[PDB]
Parts: sequence; structure tokens; C-alpha cells
Amino acid sequence: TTADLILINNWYVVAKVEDCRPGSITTAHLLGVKLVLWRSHEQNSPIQVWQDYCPHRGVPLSMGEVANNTLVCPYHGWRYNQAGKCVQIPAHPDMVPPASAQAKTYHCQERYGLVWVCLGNPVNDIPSFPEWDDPNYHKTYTKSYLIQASPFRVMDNSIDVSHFPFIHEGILGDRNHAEVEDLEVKVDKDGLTMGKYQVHTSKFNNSTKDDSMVNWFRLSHPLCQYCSTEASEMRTVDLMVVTPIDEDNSVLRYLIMWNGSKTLESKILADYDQVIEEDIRILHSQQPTRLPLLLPQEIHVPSDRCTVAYRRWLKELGVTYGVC
Amino acid sequence: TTADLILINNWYVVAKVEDCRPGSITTAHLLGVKLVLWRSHEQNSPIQVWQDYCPHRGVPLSMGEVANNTLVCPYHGWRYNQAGKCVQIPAHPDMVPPASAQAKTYHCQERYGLVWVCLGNPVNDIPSFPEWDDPNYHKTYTKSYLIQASPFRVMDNSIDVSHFPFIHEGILGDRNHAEVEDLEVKVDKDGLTMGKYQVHMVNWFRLSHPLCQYCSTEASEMRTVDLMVVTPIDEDNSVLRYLIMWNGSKTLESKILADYDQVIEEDIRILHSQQPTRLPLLPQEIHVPSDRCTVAYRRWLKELGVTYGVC
Amino acid sequence: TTADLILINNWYVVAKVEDCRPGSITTAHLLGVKLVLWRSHEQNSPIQVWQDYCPHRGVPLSMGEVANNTLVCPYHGWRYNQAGKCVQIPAHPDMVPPASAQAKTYHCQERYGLVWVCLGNPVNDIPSFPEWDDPNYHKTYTKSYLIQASPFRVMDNSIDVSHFPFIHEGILGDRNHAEVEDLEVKVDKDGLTMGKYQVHTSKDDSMVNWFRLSHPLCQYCSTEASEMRTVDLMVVTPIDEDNSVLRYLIMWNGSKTLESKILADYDQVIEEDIRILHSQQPTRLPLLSPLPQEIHVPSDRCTVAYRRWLKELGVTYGVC
Ligand SMILES: N=C1N[C@H]2[C@H](COC(N)=O)NC(=N)N3CCC[C@]23N1
Ligand SMILES: N=C1N[C@H]2[C@H](COC(N)=O)NC(=N)N3CCC[C@]23N1
Ligand SMILES: N=C1N[C@H]2[C@H](COC(N)=O)NC(=N)N3CCC[C@]23N1
Ligand code: FES
Ligand code: FES
Ligand code: FES
Ligand SMILES: [Cl-]
Ligand SMILES: [Cl-]
Ligand SMILES: [Cl-]
Ligand SMILES: [Cl-]
Ligand SMILES: [Fe+3]
Ligand SMILES: [Fe+3]
Ligand SMILES: [Fe+3]
Repeated sequence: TTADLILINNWYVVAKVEDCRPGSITTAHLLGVKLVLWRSHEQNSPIQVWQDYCPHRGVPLSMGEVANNTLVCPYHGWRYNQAGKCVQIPAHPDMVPPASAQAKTYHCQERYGLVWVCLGNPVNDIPSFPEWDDPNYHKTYTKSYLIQASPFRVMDNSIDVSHFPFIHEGILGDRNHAEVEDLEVKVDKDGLTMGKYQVHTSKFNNSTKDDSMVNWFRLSHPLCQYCSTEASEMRTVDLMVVTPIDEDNSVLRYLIMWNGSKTLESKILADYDQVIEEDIRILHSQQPTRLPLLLPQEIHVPSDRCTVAYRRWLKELGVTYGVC
Repeated sequence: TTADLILINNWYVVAKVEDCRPGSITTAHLLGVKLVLWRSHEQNSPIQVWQDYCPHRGVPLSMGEVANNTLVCPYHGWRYNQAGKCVQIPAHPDMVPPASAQAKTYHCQERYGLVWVCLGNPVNDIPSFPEWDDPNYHKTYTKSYLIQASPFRVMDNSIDVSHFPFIHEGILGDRNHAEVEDLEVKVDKDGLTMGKYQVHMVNWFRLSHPLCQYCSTEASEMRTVDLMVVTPIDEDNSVLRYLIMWNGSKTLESKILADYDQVIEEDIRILHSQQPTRLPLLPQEIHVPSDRCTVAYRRWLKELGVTYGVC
Repeated sequence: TTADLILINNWYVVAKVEDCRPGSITTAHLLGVKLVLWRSHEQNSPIQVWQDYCPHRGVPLSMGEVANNTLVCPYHGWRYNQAGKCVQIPAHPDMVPPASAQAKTYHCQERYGLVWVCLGNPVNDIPSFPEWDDPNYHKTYTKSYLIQASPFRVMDNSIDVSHFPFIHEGILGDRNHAEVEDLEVKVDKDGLTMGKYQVHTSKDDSMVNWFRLSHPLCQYCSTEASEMRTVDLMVVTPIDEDNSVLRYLIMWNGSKTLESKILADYDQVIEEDIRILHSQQPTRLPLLSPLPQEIHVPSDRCTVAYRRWLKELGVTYGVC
């Protein structure tokens, strides 16, 4: 696994907690590793996140089953406890299993209804999300988007604001109001922050004044973005998380929170989906698929300030995976 | 071919005789070599097994036609006799074909209703199957199974008895009778033999060579034997076939075949998912005593010098 | 593009002009390079051929739109003029695009109703085609044929003459007339020429055929039978080392009503060849030496000369 240590020792989302019911077995991929996630049948059981590989004969444990608080390999029925230790070999039921019969386990935390995994030793905290515990804000989750592009391209595109009047034409501007005001970007001890920024939206409802939004966002780590939007009657926040499948593939998910009417959920999710799929069309075709750090090399203009700072930040962090 | 010499000089099943009719052209793939099988229209004509490659311009001979005891390439019509010598170049009908105009031919034998092929020099005869000569036993053939796993993984899985109660629950074991008694396994000059052992019915098997297995199962009222043959397509792909014989009622045939198909499909589900796809010889695999037969098999392949399809 | 320099500096066909309508955007692939072809909405606007690549963030320009004689990238709306210089950055509409905001453009010429492209610097003219301005000749074009074989294999198979009786039986021969007369073949500074020879059909049942390649992927073929003459220009697009596009421009001085019969005969013969070409191993064309891979008998004289000519030119792309 060629991921840089700075990536291995971070937290990434691999699933939503609501898709991982008691007694379930789920698969995911993170930084090139196959993972199995499983839970015992008890209510509120913790989630285990292991490499999807039985030490006996290399069969995926995800093809087995959960029984009596153990994951059971389908091939010879070896049973692994929550710590990943083999505690029973059915062929020799009075034999202590070899101390080497042990799954490779990883760190797992549930936070914000999401399943966070660290494949290494977590040097960092899970990013913060201040509105999570605020009862004035409702919450919803997008579907997960599988995207054939580097996770760092996915985050680069989400930090770029100048493309709004073109590929989000009709939602976030139009081709003839495309000028980009000066941008305020900082890379410091809190990571990358984009200062408050006006976005002219296209009018949809002519009875109402132009719902002009003001955005700002912070990245405390390069594959997770906290975004704040103020409209005329409402504040919307989201936690955008990118799962780095490998160097060339990503999963994109949003946790969205807003303090307007709960009835807005359907419209919020449909509007995110329309924006994300427009982005995915560009991401899928971008050349090369990995993000070039500072084919001709990419040109930069003043409105690229944000994405330029992002690329510099990645070089400072020693990122070599998913970039070129 | 780049398979090890020990594998090159052994016999492998590549087809059923019933599929090689007089006049026919069929193909197979063995140890990375594409093969053409063909027969003249004479009744009882022999089967030729050649590399599927016309040496003029590299077109598959299997796209050709069998005319007058010759195989005819479709591109320029060069005609090859039963020994694979080019005997006619139509562009120059008076010319004697040069000596290099020769198909690459291989050894072929029909035995037990199957087409056996040796790509090198057969130093063995075809493995024995005693019940073929016993008219008290009926016979049937499974269909062939194309498996995306190393052939040595396929054979390794078939000798590993401890998985029976877990993935063959109902035909070869009970999840409540999963304990495995002391296995007796012996690797000889006669190959690998597993001693008689009880299945919850007594079973034993012998492999005279790494990819052919003879297996014998005795119930209270009936004996069943089969010859299990693995075609090594290449390092990562196999064809599996069984010749099954039994001395019980002949009406049991469809049940027997159903049982085999169910057991094979359960095995394929596991084989397809196993990693790596090639059989590791001796993270690494762990061994408990009920791995006795599978460890002995891996040691045998290592002793034999097998490097194709392994590790 | 790891293509040899002698390939990069030659001309190749990448489209028919009828495929490139005013205002259109189409794509092509040449020697590993992805191409965008586009035209203004004006009638008889010139054709631009560029690398399919926006220099800003690497989006294919082929996903854009033609507007006001410019190609507009869809990502951030930069506009490139017919020379491929960026003329407008909409985020900074009063700013002058940096000099580096320039598409990678290629040489393009329309000739014989075909779009010719040179990725490097042209050292030759587009091949000559004498009958193009003869008003006694009608013209027609085949469709384009994508072939999963090296373009040198495609060209090799079309100068092979001894296979006509076998895979083209009923159109270019039959198995009762499979014997090949002596072949006149000359390779020199001006390419490969095959002298007149007799093709059997259904004096007698025959045509006389010759052909010439001034360059290794373009062939001029001439066939005469009973006062009617057919010529064609066969052009192979080298997509990469393992893939190609085949096109024909056909001209003939007989009845106009032969057009659809000519097209069907060409199509049948081409599909018969593709069946062979897709089965051949290796995919790339094997050159000559310093179970045999290849054997050569006297009727192979023209394909042997072709292989020798390719080594002499220094071709390593698409051969082996
Ligand atoms: N994390 C992010 N959520 C999005 C919010 C929600 O609005 C929509 N429609 O997605 N709006 C917005 N302008 N930013 C900048 C890029 C897209 C996004 N980034
Ligand atoms: N050569 C072999 N044939 C197969 C048959 C399957 O039996 C039934 N009843 O389907 N019998 C048997 N004991 N096994 C163990 C593994 C697979 C197999 N080995
Ligand atoms: N340049 C060439 N065009 C093709 C046409 C095919 O003729 C017809 N009637 O379809 N004519 C011809 N002599 N040949 C032989 C090789 C393929 C081809 N070479
Ligand atoms: S492979 Fe998992 S128990 Fe044997
Ligand atoms: S390739 Fe077989 S005869 Fe020419
Ligand atoms: S990528 Fe083409 S304008 Fe930005
Ligand atoms: Cl449980
Ligand atoms: Cl995608
Ligand atoms: Cl015959
Ligand atoms: Cl499979
Ligand atoms: Fe976007
Ligand atoms: Fe099994
Ligand atoms: Fe042909």
C-alpha cells in the first residue's frame, strides 16, 4: 500500500452508521485496503473494521457471518472475537487457537452518524462539526457518490468557486455574470480557510428577492471540508467527506444541516444531487486523473487562489498518493 | 509454454471424446498454449492436437476447414496432413513446401472417454482408473466448469476435508459435526494418498499426479468412485471435470450429478474469492492438524519443483 | 506519443470532411494523441485540429461549444480563437490571458474531401491522387472502419495478394485460380510499387491491378477491367500501436449506378480482412529477422518488401 504516512494516520469516512445495522457485515475500500465492517446483533454494539482477509487460507471474512459476538469465516468456520482474536477452531474444538490466528484490525469511531476509520495510528482528531449538537439544525445525508477520479481532484473541484457560472449554470449563476471578486484564502494552523464569499444565484421564484448566498469553508484536513452558507432566511452547513478508495477513485458524501423548515429536506437533497452530478461529469474527464501539484502543467489566474493554496498545502503535507 | 518441465511432461484432459467428432475442429487452452483439435471425416480417425497457429502468417488453424485428411488454413489455403506437414501451397501448386512449413504437434491419447494431451514428452502413462474396466459400475460425466483460480488452488481445495461441514452442509458434512479426526496422509513415489476417513460413509483418495485425483466413497449400500481432472488453462484459470462411476442403481445418475454440481458451485464461490489466486507454497497461511492433507500437497508441489500457478 | 519521428512528421487522415459540419465538434485519436476537431458556424469555415486538452485544468475541449468563431471550454468558460489562443477569461473579463493560455494546435489540410493532420512538422506533401480532378471519374467514400490491429498490419494485409482467392472468394478471386503469377515489386526512395498483375473474377475473367505506397500508411490502387477503371486511395489512421481506422476514397469511370455495388463489395472484403486481422498473433506487425513465427514463399514478395521498407524507415511504433 503506497499511501503516504500522513494519509495512513488520518481518519476517513467509510460508511454511514444507519447503513450498518446490528449483526450486519459491510465491505469498503480505503487507500487500497479491503475492509470488512461488522457488528454483533446487540443493540448499540460497536462496529469492528478489519482487513477483509482470514489468516487461515485468505478467504474474505466478509463472506462469513456474525454469531455470538464473533465474525465467523465461511471456509472452516474459525471464529474471531471483537478484538480480532481467533477464539474457536471448529475442527479442533478443545484446542487453543494459534496466537497467530488474528485478524488485522483498525481504529474505528462513529461520529455524526458516520463511520470513521484510521488505518494507522491516529495522529489527529476527527474534524469538528459545531452544529451537530445544535437542536435548531435538522440533518440529512446524501447518497454516496462513487467517482472515477483522484480524491484530491474531488476536493480540488469542491474548493474551486469560479466554475459555478458554467457547470452549475441555472443553480449557481450564469455565463454572463461570471466575474469572480477577490478571494480571501489562508493556509495556517487551522488548515485551509476560504473567507466569506458572495455567490450570485440564478433566480427561480420571481415572487421573492434574490436569494444571494454567502459561503465560507474550512479544511482542517485535505479530504474533509466544512462549508457554511447563509441565505436570506436560513443557514446551511455541511460536512463534505471524501473517501480515498485508491489513487484514482473516490467516494463523496455530505452530512447536511440547516435551521430552516424540516420540510426542505427533499429540495436540499435534490439540489445537492444536481450540483454533484454536474461536477462528476467534469471530474470523470479531467486529464490526468491524479491532481497535478505545482500534458502542459496547469495554468493559474487570480480566481484559482483557493485551488493554488490547496495544491501547495498538499505539497507541504508530503502527499504523493493520488497526485502527480 | 513457460510451465515447469515437470508439468510439461504430464498428461491433462482437454476435451471429451464425444465432442471431437470425425471432421470436427475444436479448440482448447493448456498451460498457456492455444490448441486446435481436429479429425478427418473417416470413421475411427485419430485426433490431432496442434498448437493453434499457422506458421505462414500466424492465423489460428482452428478457423480453417478439414478437407481430405488435411487441415486447411483459411488465409492462404496451406494444407497440413495428419502429421502436421504442409503438403500443398496453393499459390505455388508445383512447389514442394519448405521443411519449416510444419504445424507444432503434440501427443494425444483417448482414455476413459476423454482427450488427454501431453505438451512435452510423456514419461508417465495416463493415470489409472480401475473401475473403468469394471462393468458392475455405471458411468457419468459432469459438465465442465470454467474456474478463475489457479489449477493448484482447485486441487488443493478438493483435498481439504475440513471445510466440508461449513460450505457443503447437507451433502458432505454437518455444521454440528465439524470436528476432524486424525487424518492419515502419505506422499510417496505413488503420489499423495489420504487414508480412509469418516464423513457425516467412508472416503479416501489418491493423486498419482498433481492435477488428477482418484476418489473412492463407500456408503452402506453403494460404492462411488470418480476421476477428478483439472485442465491447467494457465497460471490463474482452470477447467474442472469429473468422471463418476457407481455400482448402485443406474437411475441415481441425475441425483448424483445434482449433488456434484451443488458441491462444485459451493467450492467455486470460495475459490473465486481466495487471495492470492495462485496457491502459496510454504500474510502467510496458518496450519492446524486438520490441514494435514493440504500441507502435504503444498510440500509435494515444492518437492516437485512446481513454479507455474503457485505462490 | 512514443511514435517515431518519421511517423510524427507524416500526414494522416483523421476524418472525412463530411463528418465535420460547420459548428461541429468531433474527436479523433492519432499516434496516441487525443484530438479535437472543430469549425465555426460559417459555411466553408476552416477546420482546427488541436490536442483535446484545456491548458487551465485539463478538461477535454471537445466537451465545450463553438461560439462566435471560438471554442469555449465548459469548466471555466475560457474562449480560444481559431489559432487556439485564449481570448477571454470570464472570471477576469478585463484581464489579458497569459501567453501560456494557448491550445496545442496541429497542422491540418482538407484534401480529396479528407481531413489530413500532421502532429509534427510536415516534411512531405499530402499524397497525390491523379483522378481527383478528372470529370470522367465519379467518386464515393466508404464509412470508417475501426480495427483492433496495428495500422501496419492493416496495410500489410491490403498489399497481400495471395489471400484473395481464399478469404475474398467471389470478389477478388476464387480457389480454382489460387496460383500467383510472378509479382513485380520495387521499393526505392519513392516508396513501394507493385506492378500490374492479373486478378481473377467471375480476353477472359480477369482484371489488372497495381498499387503504389508513397508512404507506409497511404496506398493508391488501380484496377482495370473491360475498359472501366477503378482507383482508390486507402488511408489508415494510426490510432496507437495496436488500433487503427481504415478509410477509402474510391473513383471509377463507369456507370454511376455501380456506386452502391462498389460500396458493398468494399464492405464485404474489408469485413473478411478484419476477421483475419483480429485473430492474428501478435497484434503488431513482425519485422524481418537479423514453430516459426513467419515463413515466406515467393508470392509473399510484396509483404516482405513492405516489412523491409518499414525497418529501413526506422519504424518501431506498431511493429515488433
Ligand atoms: N461542501 C460544499 N457544499 C456545497 C454547498 C451546498 O450547495 C450545493 N448546491 O451543493 N454550496 C457551495 N457553494 N459549495 C461550494 C462547492 C459546492 C459546495 N461545497
Ligand atoms: N474427487 C472428488 N469428488 C467430489 C465428490 C463430491 O461428492 C458429492 N457427493 O457431491 N466426492 C468427494 N468426497 N469430494 C470431496 C470434495 C469434492 C469431491 N472430491
Ligand atoms: N486499395 C485497395 N482497395 C481494395 C479494393 C477492393 O476491391 C473491391 N472490389 O472491393 N481493390 C483492391 N484491389 N483491393 C485488394 C486488397 C483490398 C483492395 N486494396
Ligand atoms: S480460511 Fe477462514 S477458517 Fe480457513
Ligand atoms: S497464414 Fe495460414 S496459409 Fe497463410
Ligand atoms: S479547465 Fe478549461 S477553462 Fe478551466
Ligand atoms: Cl452477535
Ligand atoms: Cl465518474
Ligand atoms: Cl477428411
Ligand atoms: Cl470462478
Ligand atoms: Fe461544482
Ligand atoms: Fe469443497
Ligand atoms: Fe484482403
